[PDB]
Amino acid sequence: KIALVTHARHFAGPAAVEALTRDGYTVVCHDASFADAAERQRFESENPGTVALAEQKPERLVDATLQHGEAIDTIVSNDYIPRPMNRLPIEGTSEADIRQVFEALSIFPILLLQSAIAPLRAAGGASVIFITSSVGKKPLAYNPLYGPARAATVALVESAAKTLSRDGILLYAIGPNFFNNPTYFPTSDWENNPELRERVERDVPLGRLGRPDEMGALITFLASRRAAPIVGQFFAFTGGYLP
Amino acid sequence: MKIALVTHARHFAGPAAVEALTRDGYTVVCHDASFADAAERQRFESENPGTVALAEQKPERLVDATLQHGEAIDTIVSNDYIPRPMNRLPIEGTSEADIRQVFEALSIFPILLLQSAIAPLRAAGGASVIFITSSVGKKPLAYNPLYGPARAATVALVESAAKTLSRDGILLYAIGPNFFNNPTYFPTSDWENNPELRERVERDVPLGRLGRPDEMGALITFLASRRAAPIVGQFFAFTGGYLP
Amino acid sequence: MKIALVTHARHFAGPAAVEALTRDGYTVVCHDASFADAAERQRFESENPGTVALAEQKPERLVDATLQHGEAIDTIVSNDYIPRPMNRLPIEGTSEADIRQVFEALSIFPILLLQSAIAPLRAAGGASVIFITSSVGKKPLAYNPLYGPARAATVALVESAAKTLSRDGILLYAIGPNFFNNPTYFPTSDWENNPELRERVERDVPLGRLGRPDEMGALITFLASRRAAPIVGQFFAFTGGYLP
Amino acid sequence: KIALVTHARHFAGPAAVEALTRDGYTVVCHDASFADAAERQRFESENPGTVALAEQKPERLVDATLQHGEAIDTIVSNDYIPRPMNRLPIEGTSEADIRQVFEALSIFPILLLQSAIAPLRAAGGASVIFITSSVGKKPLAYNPLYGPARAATVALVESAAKTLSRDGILLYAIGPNFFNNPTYFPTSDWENNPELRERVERDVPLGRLGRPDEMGALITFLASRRAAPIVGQFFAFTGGYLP
Ligand SMILES: [Cl-]
Ligand SMILES: [Cl-]
Ligand SMILES: [Cl-]
Ligand SMILES: [Cl-]
Repeated sequence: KIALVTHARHFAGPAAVEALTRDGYTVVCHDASFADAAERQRFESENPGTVALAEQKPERLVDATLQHGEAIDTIVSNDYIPRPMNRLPIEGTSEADIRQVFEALSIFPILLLQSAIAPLRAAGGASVIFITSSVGKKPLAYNPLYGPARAATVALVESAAKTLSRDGILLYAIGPNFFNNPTYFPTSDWENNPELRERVERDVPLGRLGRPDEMGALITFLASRRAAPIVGQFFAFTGGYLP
Repeated sequence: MKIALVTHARHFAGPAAVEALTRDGYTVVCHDASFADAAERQRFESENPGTVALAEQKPERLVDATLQHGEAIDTIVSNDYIPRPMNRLPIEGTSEADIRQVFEALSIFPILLLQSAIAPLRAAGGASVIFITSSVGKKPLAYNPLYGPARAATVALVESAAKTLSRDGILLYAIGPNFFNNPTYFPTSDWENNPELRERVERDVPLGRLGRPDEMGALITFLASRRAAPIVGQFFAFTGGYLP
Repeated sequence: MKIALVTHARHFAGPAAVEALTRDGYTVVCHDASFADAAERQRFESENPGTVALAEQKPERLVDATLQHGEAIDTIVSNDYIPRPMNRLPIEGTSEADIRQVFEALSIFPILLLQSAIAPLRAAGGASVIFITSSVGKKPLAYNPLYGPARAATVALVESAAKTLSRDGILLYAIGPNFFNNPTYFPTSDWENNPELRERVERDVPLGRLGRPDEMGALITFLASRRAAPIVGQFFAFTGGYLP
Repeated sequence: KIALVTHARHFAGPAAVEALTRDGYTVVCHDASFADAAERQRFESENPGTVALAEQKPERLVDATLQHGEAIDTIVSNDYIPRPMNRLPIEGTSEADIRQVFEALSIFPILLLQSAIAPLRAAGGASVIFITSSVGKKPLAYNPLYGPARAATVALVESAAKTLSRDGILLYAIGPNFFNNPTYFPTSDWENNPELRERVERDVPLGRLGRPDEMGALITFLASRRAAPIVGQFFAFTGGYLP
């Protein structure tokens, strides 16, 4: 029982790898740092039950993953852009940076998904879980480029599911905010930066950051297919900040 | 054992919830209109080992009646429904009494239930309150112009009340079913007997089939577990991809 | 004679509707609870040119009352409101009578009005029915957990009822205001007296200012013109960019 | 008053050009055919009052427009791709084609908007109206690439308006479907296709295509700024098919 998780060392990657492995999955992992063999060896040694791909092209991850087993049960498309690039404004941002936002958050997941459909269909189905953002559904003033690129991939889920669900290929979008994770809300920020707390207690009904095991629980629940009729929609993971 | 309260237990999502929570280790305390009769209460408790059939019919009294059977309520499934074909009542020609009954059953009844539940649920340190609504709580349909508004009010109640209740650990959710195999709207016999339903599902449901009772059950017990608490306060389509 | 019906004319979006509709050449027939007093009707009619102040108070009877003054209704502005601070009524501690009054004024009253209007508006070859709701009809607010649901029901009424009434030429719309300069929620007095309001608007309203009466009027008369019919059946935020 | 209308020969272009001209604007027009001088001359003589730009690059249209007047009052970002590219599926579609969908429908309007902010702000404000699609908000099975690109630009309007509205630069998105226009619903289609008239009868509450003058009325109403507080949102133009 196999899962592919992209950008494994960032965003929702750590929560997904830990939860899927604890659930009995062999978790095949992609990451930019894995072009270095030393990084692959360290990740695998330090993460029992994982395989660290060398492959870096989005349209080649799936075939690479199939080197390690006969079928993929779950793909976690864990796409991200580092801070502070997610807060790039419109004015003054370079064309290169505009393109890079869409490349990482919109084009990469599409090329991945495209490459997955035929093997996933042939194996009788699978789950594809796209990790997006709260701004995939609800805008924020300081994410005017990031937001559009995230909204594209949420729309991708909603449209693609209309055809892929009949093949047993079940697509979902998760939109986090105030989620304890190394990319946007690392534990070091929570404990050292008094500004984060104060706004969580004001803006987040739950009153705290979402925990890694709570993101893991959502991912393994979707991955179980036990509630497949919720296929094809966006889930806020924001502690009640959305809607 | 965890205590759950399920309203209208014989209808809509009731049977799926009562079965899933019972198999998940809960004592399921159940409300139903038919339980005004002591005999139906006995037969229900007989056919569903573990459950308790409440006599109380008023929404504001269900929580206290449930608390006669345990120390704290872990989960409330507010499984509101109105007898068919009232969900399809049009605007023209419908009596004032029917309009009011639509809002009474689908909007006022759950508000009075939730109102009565806040204080005891806060004192016990939280709970899950899951409202069974409808796909038309989020996306309108031509033939539900009164039922839709009433469902949308209760989805909005979830979205708004969760802004304050989540801090108490009282976690609210709405489920919006369609094409869900259930005794009210899509009984198994309709799937078995009517070729038009199969055709319509093939056309309109990406998943290609009705949602199963145990799939609704799995969503409800996943929510009741609180393991993914940060998804609190939103609406979940349960439609096989028909929504959005 | 080009006739508009505006409800609760003294409140909320009423004054803006009356003024812009009158400017645009409509005979504006107005309902308002104060008009049960004959002194108020005469006064309103002399402060407001060419307007007609209805004595009628029942929602189902406003259309027939209006059709005593002309042959057909071109536009209905269903300007439903409740007095502050009922919009901020919490769930806890609120009386059942108050809960019911919120739905009565904001959900039942527009339905009864709409139901009564379909047959005569259809006979006449169409019309516009514009519901003034609120931003919480689409986006929840922590302190509007009852007002919100009642408003969301009426937005859903527009969305669903439009699926059938649009073929009759009866075009339904919902406007959802916030930070709108009006005597009910954001009076020009409140702006000048509460620096915390001006600070909240600077922080949360992209426009940076309250919406003006003539801007609400411009939206109302544009919809009433039917010049852009294909936008029928949806919700329009009137919030200065606060929504979405 | 000066308006810029892009892709003026397609989609909502002819409706925009006619309505704004009739409302007293000099309408400066972009179009890919205007690289041909003979096409510019034909267009200008056939559309009195308009100016056909030779410029083709999205980030240069604003400066090209301001050679013809002191300030831009309205920009109509009339983005489109030739049909049936709107119906491209995920499987089989080339990477170049995936990229062109986003280029025309997402990147082009961003590069245009970016270039416009400073001159529009210096002139005291303006209106920027993005013509998107109904799939910018609600998914369709046959638009799994077009949908995401449209959804990005809808999200661009919603997010960028949070900051540009303060400058008096008012952004809107219009999302048409079943709109009588030369690209997706030409009148010849209505006459030729009984399936279309049947689908419109079943799915469109208005029971008819939206007229060009009705799109024009919406554009000129928005361009007037008379109802500025509705800034920053998506308007369905679908005869009630949405929501
Ligand atoms: Cl996050
Ligand atoms: Cl159902
Ligand atoms: Cl207001
Ligand atoms: Cl169109």
